[PDB]
Amino acid sequence: TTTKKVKGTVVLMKKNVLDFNDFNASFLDRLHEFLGNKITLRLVSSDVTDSENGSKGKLGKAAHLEDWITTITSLTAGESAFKVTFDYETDFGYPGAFLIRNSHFSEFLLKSLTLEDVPGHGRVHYICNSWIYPAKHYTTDRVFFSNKTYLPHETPATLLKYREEELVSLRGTGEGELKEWDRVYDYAYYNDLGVPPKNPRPVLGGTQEYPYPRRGRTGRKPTKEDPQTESRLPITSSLDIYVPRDERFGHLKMSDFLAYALKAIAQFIQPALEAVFDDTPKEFDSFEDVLKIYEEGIDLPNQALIDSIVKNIPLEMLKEIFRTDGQKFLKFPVPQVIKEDKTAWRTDEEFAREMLAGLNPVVIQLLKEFPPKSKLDSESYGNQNSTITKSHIEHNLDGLTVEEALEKERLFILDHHDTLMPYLGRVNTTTTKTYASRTLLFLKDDGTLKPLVIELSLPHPNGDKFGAVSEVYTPGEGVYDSLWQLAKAFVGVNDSGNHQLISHWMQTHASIEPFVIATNRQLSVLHPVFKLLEPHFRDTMNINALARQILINGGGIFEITVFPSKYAMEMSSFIYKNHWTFPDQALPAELKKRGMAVEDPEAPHGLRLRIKDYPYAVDGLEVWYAIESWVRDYIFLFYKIEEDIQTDTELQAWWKEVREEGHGDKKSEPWWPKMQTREELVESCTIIIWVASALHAAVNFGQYPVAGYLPNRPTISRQYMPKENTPEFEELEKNPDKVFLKTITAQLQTLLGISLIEILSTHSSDEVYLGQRDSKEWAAEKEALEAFEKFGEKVKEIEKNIDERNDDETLKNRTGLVKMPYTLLFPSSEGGVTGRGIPNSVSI
Repeated sequence: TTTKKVKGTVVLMKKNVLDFNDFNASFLDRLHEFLGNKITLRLVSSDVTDSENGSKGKLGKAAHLEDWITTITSLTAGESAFKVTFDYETDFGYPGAFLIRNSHFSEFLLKSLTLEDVPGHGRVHYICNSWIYPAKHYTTDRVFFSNKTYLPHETPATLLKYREEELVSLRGTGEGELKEWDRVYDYAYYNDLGVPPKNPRPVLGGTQEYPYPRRGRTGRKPTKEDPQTESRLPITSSLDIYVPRDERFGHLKMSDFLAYALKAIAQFIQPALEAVFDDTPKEFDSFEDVLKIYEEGIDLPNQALIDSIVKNIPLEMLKEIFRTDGQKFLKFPVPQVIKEDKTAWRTDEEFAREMLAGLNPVVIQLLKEFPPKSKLDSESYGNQNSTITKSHIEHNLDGLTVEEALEKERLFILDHHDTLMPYLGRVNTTTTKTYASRTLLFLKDDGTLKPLVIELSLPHPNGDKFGAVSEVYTPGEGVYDSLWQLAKAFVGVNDSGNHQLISHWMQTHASIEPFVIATNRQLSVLHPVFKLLEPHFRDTMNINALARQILINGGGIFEITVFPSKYAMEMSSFIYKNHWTFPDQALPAELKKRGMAVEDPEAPHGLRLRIKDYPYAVDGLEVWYAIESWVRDYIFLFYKIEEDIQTDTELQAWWKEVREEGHGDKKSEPWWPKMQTREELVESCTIIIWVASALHAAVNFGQYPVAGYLPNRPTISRQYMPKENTPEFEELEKNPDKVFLKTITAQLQTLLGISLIEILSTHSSDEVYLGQRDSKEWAAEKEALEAFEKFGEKVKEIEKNIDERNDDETLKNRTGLVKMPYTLLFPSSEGGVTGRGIPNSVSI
């Protein structure tokens, strides 16, 4: 065996680089430190076996990093590359894997390895994106595999054991408290949410009464009072809640710590706002007092208190939150809904449109009974069918009789009654006062909807058991017009509450997480199905741990700013239990579910829209089919016959734990796909990429554009509708615009909410969007890298059809009377709150 040398390249990001402090060229040096005996790497062999090691497969001799090399890249993103030379034998074979030991003081992030001129194989790339902690914190050396993509029965025999050990290692032991360096993926209920001494909450998951998807296990110690509940970190705690060390990264520039701006908001702005507005409340006497937050900001009673707030928050971030300029400390940008017409939102035309091209455009339904009936249990909830009468809308319909209209597929309903009512008696005791709403719309011949009637139901006053007492409002001349504007604000509260909790949180943030856990636990990094979904999981877990820490915990920011309050989280379980199923998250079936589309063969996809112009749908369906078309190309590169799926040890494992643990509170539902055949894999993977990419997008990055102006999309309502011959009714005639700002959200919670959905709408510099990947070599099968180039170019095409339909004045619903083109499904985007773009993942 004449040893022959092979030249290597290891890339790695130093820890300083990704820490909060701003990255400068300064951060590279002291590079020699990684150099020396300190960092060890050994190859492992696919072809030949080291008898001695195990039947694992042979280990080459150890290398070390020799000298650094500097690249145009080294400067940008601060990867620092090193040199390394491998004494490589001719009888070694392909180096499927490599082994690393870190003997340095601090952890570094190892992006990559490249071997050049390996004999007989040319170039081999290894993509590992792992924090490497000093060898002290591990019981055995980290191992990374080559980019080659393998099924469980095409994996080399000498790497099977390396493949199976990392898996066992990943799942962990299911016990103990997980640590900083622990890459352990596991399941736990949502019980870290509440503090029993102050603001306790029920556990979510494990019970028929509160089923809920699972979250990554932390294993913190249980409380002294309740052994159901985990102990929470203090708000005044610098450190943050566990996620696997490879689900958390830095960013180069502190601005891109959207994660910590929120920590900043909870920690610093909120306590201050509580102080300021505590000594003296103020109320928005009028709408231009509102428009004072986007013109001169709002003054704080003294610069002394902000010594604190500016002081603890990095400026670049502050700017992301707030505007420094002008004479006012609290200033925000002009939202898009309010950029070109300040008063186009009090119109029924925008109110109806937003249902289709809005922030929360997934709720509208097609109505097929009149007066509408409710699906609630007759015997426990009373008579809940609508109090609307044929008369109320009958005139409004352009001469059709209602039954003609229903027959004509032209009456549409936005139903918030059923979800809300059971909790309304409880919700209403809290700071909020509200109603459950049905809003009926009529589709005029030109493709727009007009609202007809709003019914506002309150639970029966003798208790839930006996019914609901409802009061219907409709468009009218005079003060009665003033009521109609309030009825539109109480549907806003119902809606934006359904948006945050169900649309954004339950559907995307909380329901995704069970998959990222199951994928890493049961699918090797080598797996083809792993490489397809792992871009759509990035950073999901890190930000969800945060929500638990500051957003959805008892006393959390969501509870403060959303109408359910204390009962807010608890409801999303009730909604999950009753209405969430996996196959319905598929865009076409969810459409067919609300009856917004049907199967028609001479239709572009076998799907026809009931409203031809529905932006969320017409852009989304292009996207949905684009992804399906790419999951399809890719699943049939590795699964050639259908029994390759039946016999994938891991896939079958991956899908069994998805159902009996991750969503195990719906474990016994019949609608779960079996996974025996390839199509079920093509159609279930495409669901997961859809929910993580465009579904989260179409509802996350519109928040500041449309709801950034509080009046357009109220969060909370403080009062019931004024009863007649009441002083307040007198007031409505005199200052109906105040009764608006009295009924809806108070200042304190508006400056929370704006600033909260501002950070949430921001796009990072970091962010990667749909059709892109972190590096262009993520697999060594070239037919997989053209299937994905063809996906990216079919995503560029969708970006052009979108931009031809906003310039197209034929479709009214798209621009609307605010002149705000529907860009919530424009794939590509650039940094900041840009009101467009589809990240790969649920990153915020």
